[PDB]
Amino acid sequence: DAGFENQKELTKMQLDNQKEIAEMQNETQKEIAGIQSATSRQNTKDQVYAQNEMLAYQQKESTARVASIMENTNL
Amino acid sequence: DAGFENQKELTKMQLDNQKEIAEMQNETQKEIAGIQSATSRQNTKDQVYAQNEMLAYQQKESTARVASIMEN
Amino acid sequence: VDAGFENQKELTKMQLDNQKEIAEMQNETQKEIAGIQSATSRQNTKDQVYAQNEMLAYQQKESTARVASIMENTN
Amino acid sequence: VDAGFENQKELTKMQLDNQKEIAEMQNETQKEIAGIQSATSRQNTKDQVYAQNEMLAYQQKESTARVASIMENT
Amino acid sequence: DAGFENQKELTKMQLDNQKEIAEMQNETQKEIAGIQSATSRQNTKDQVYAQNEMLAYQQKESTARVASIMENTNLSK
Amino acid sequence: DAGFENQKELTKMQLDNQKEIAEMQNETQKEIAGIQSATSRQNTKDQVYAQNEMLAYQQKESTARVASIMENTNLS
Amino acid sequence: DAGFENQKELTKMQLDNQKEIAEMQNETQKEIAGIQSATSRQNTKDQVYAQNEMLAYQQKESTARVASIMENTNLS
Amino acid sequence: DAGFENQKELTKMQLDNQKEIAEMQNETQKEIAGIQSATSRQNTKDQVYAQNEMLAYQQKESTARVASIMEN
Amino acid sequence: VDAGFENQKELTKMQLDNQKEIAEMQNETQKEIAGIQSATSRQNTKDQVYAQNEMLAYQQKESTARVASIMENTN
Amino acid sequence: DAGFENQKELTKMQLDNQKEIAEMQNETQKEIAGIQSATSRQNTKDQVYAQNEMLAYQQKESTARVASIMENTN
Repeated sequence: DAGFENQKELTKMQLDNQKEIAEMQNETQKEIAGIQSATSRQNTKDQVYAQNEMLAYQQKESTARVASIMENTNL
Repeated sequence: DAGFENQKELTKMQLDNQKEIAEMQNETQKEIAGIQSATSRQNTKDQVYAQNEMLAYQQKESTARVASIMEN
Repeated sequence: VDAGFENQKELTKMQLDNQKEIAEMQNETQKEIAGIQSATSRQNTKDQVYAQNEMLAYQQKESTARVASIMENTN
Repeated sequence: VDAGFENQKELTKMQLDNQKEIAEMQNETQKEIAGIQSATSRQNTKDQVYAQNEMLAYQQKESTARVASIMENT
Repeated sequence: DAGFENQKELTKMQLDNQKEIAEMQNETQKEIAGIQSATSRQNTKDQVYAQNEMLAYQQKESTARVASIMENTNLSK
Repeated sequence: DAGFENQKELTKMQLDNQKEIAEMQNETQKEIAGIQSATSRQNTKDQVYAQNEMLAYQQKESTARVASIMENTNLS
Repeated sequence: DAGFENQKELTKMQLDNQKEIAEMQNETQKEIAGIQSATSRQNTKDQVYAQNEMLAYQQKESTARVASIMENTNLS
Repeated sequence: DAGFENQKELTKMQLDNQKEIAEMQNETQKEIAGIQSATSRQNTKDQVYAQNEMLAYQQKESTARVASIMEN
Repeated sequence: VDAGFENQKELTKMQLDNQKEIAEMQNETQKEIAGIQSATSRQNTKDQVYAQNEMLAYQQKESTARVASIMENTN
Repeated sequence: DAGFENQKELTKMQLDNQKEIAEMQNETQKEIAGIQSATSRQNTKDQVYAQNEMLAYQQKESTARVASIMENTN
């Protein structure tokens, strides 16, 4: 049955091709997920930058306000 | 039956290949969901950082205000 | 009693079982991913409402104080 | 005499049953996922409106006190 | 004839199966849409509850302020 | 052509089934879009209710504030 | 061949049916896009209604405020 | 083969039909994208209208505020 | 040779060429739609931040005046 | 077998075509992701421009107020 070994060769060609295509698709999808994640992270960092830089100033000012308030309250 | 054992072999080869492809695809989908979840969680933490850090200060200032209100 | 037919039936069952097994694995994967998405969304929500919820008792107290002063200054 | 036909019929039937069962399983899976999404969305919403709803009665009473003051001074 | 009646039965089996699968999918899609709609509606009700409940209070207060303002204004015109 | 008319019959059975399936799918999609639209419209109405109900009060109060402000500046 | 022209007829029936099904799907999707668009436009109008109705009042009140501020200054 | 010529003819009919159906679907998706774009642009204009109309007024009021501020 | 094969090869090439063309048409369509979505998103964003950006210079000027005033009213 | 080598040529033609199609799809999807990313990044930059530009001003003003306040509580 040369027919059988031949058929096995053709079948394997097809299966190997399908597996290669699937692998490239999976890799593509993971790369795209990478890009989406990187973009989302960088976006979030850019968005929170100002509130994070204002933080220490707002804490300092709040504390000064409390000191003032309590001073006035006592007298 | 040699011929039937042969057809059975080819069939099994195809079925194993299809199953392997499905498994790699499923694993890919789970890894992507993992990336999306980690990204979403970290974005959320980054976003709520400042309000969480202002918490204790806003509480102390509210308390001070209450003392002042009750005085007046 | 048809050997050829029993053979065809066996091969057919192999393919159909494989297709079913693949379907089951895909469905399980989809359900697990939905579980991940759910867990993440819930934890995100908890993280977001944390500050809100923590300020609640203080805001109620301060509102009560404002009312105390308002009513005292009325009549 | 129609044995070949009854055989082809049996095979076709096996395939069709299998397809219908797979569709049924996919459909049930989608329904279950929708239930999960709905439950999560409902609970998220409850968690979000909690603070609002707890402040409500205070905001109403403070408004009423303000009104009493305004009307005295009017 | 015989082969044809046979063939027509096989064909009909496939067509009926495909139609049933399509109907099951349509019903499933509609059920899911019903769940999403009910959920969205209930979420919206929960969200607008507080502002709706503040409405009458804000209206009464605004009216009070208007009365006070207009009085304070009219006393000098 | 007997066999050919039989062929046309089987073929048309297929074509009609496919057209019926497609028609029912299209109807389903339209119904779902109708539900989504109705839901979105009602959600929107519920959300803007308070806003809209406060409108006349806010306008009246604003006009009052303007009268007050202007009276005070044409005082001093 | 007569067998040919017959086969061509069957083929044509199939192709025409596939084209018709596709066309009805396209029309369905366009109708749904039309519903989504109309719903989104009306939602947006409902949402911005209060904003837009308050606009003139906020403008007049700002103008009054500015006149007040200018009056209360002592210079120029 | 005359049979081959006929076969090639049926094939071409099928391939052309598939290409036309694909073309019609693509045109449909693009028209829908056009509708979505036009809708989103108009929604955005409607939304920012009030903002943009308050601009000149807020700018004037800020300027007056500055004149008051530096006078004390 | 095998003329039947040459025929078969031609038919197969017609089909493959067709499939590839259809795939290219779809890829190009998806890219054009991405272009439309991006241009729309960019213009929407510009329209949205217009007011913000136009108030910037006034808010900066006013803040600067406030700083100077604070310095003058500080002992 | 010449017949086998022929079938092998047809098979390979089909498989190569399928691989080329998949590659073109993958490339297209990557390109679209790139457009979406560039767009989202530029949108974000446009959005945060104003608050970033106000930052230094708000910091200086905060410092001034704090100095004033602290001097006053003494």
